[PDB]
Amino acid sequence: LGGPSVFLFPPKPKDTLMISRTPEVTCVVVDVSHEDPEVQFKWYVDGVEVHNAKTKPREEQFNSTFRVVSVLTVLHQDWLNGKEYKCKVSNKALPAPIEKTISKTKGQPREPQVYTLPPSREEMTKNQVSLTCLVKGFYPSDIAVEWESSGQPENNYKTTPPMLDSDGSFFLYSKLTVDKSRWQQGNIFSCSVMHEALHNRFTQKSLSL
Amino acid sequence: GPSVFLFPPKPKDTLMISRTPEVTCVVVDVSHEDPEVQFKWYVDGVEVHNAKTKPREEQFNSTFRVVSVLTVLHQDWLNGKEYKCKVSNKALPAPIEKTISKTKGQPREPQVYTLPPSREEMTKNQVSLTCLVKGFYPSDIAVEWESSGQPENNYKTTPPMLDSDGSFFLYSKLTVDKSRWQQGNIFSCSVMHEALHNRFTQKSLSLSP
Ligand SMILES: *[C@@H]1O[C@H](CO)[C@@H](O[C@@H]2O[C@H](CO)[C@@H](O[C@@H]3O[C@H](CO)[C@@H](O)[C@H](O)[C@@H]3O)[C@H](O)[C@H]2NC(C)=O)[C@H](O)[C@H]1NC(C)=O
Ligand SMILES: *[C@@H]1O[C@H](CO)[C@@H](O[C@@H]2O[C@H](CO)[C@@H](O[C@@H]3O[C@H](CO)[C@@H](O)[C@H](O)[C@@H]3O)[C@H](O)[C@H]2NC(C)=O)[C@H](O)[C@H]1NC(C)=O
Repeated sequence: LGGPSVFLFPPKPKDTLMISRTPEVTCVVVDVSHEDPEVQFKWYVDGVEVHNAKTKPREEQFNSTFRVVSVLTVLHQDWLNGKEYKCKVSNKALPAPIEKTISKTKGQPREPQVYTLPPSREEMTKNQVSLTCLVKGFYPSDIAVEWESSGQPENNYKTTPPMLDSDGSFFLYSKLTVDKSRWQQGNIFSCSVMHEALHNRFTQKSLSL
Repeated sequence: GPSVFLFPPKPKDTLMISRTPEVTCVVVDVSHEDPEVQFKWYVDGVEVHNAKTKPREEQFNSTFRVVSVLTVLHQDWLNGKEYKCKVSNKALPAPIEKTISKTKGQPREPQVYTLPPSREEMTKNQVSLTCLVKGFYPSDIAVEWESSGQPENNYKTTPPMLDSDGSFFLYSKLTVDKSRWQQGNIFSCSVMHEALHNRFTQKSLSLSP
């Protein structure tokens, strides 16, 4: 019955911030038919057509439709400087082509402030205690947070999604749970944050009794 | 054709004596040709007849929204009774049925901890007071920061997040002028939840060497 639908995805945050990763924008076409699987993708960067996108392997979904996907590698600095990426999709089951445009969220970046907070004394009655990392004042909301100890990632932590604050920046908390004895024995735990507005896109704060 | 949504009561409505909780059966995209909607309601399988239909509302897109509300007893909802709405309309080939109840699972009492601002935050104009609320089930909860009985103007509370033990946690961040912390004013984090004694608890935070 219904024709295809198009969704355009930004790079993953870590891909935009890590030297070792390659960020890409992903143009996804769903509900493509078996009678007309062919999809034309045209790509534009700030309105200028580009030709280095690549089509991923066509994929039949469990519901017997085709998913057709084009990916365009982006330069780290291009994405972070706010370039606009446009995908134009044509298919014979569409009456007209579909255009979508994506870019990094607009707004002046702001550096996260990272504060480690020890467990409350009242939590010391429990088997495990909570080590809290408050990350606030950041913009845009794309960010990565990890808790580590002795250079290894901790097994049991959860990070809230960024939440808009009253000044137009974002904040989050990351809660690390550890056995009480590991806190009491004086081990050092570290909260690591990646964000475009940090120096070298990275900072780390440590916490210990 | 029309679509049917069934909403539970507001969390505060379920926990406050002074409030009346209700379940709301919402029918959208009702036509002008056949605005008539029949509602049947059932409580644990047993038809009831004390629901009320809200005033019909034409929406900005020129469709009708038709809503039936059924009042629920505080104890009935917390004891997990199940509420079914059956909807009939000429533009439906078959009636639509929807059931809703308190989320299944044994309740667990929130643990509430207040965490003072980091010393590293003391060069800022304003400091962050943190309320960690963890280990609670189900996720329905309300949180508020106060001082001298009056609610605070500038706090934000994260949505509940599922933790690794199947309970929820959240943080509530209160922002105050540094001078109000430095001068020893007392702030309080108040939490309402079904598994608290009297459905309420309060924890204070202040600078007090
Ligand atoms: C057949 O199966 C595929 C795979 O499950 C379905 O594809 C999915 O289609 C929905 C839209 O109908 C897409 O939802 C979109 O997701 C994005 C990302 O969260 C969101 O931004 C959009 O607002 C929207 O929710 C979903 O991405 C897509 N999943 C995949 C893997 O491509 C397809 O709809 C099914 N077709 C039929 C007729 O059932
Ligand atoms: C015409 O305007 C009305 C009112 O703006 C639109 O009603 C909305 O319809 C959508 C689904 O079509 C409803 O979304 C649902 O919301 C619930 C709770 O947020 C969610 O659980 C569901 O999965 C879904 O997202 C939405 O509740 C409803 N809004 C209101 C005020 O009733 C309607 O869609 C428009 N109809 C047409 C033909 O344009």
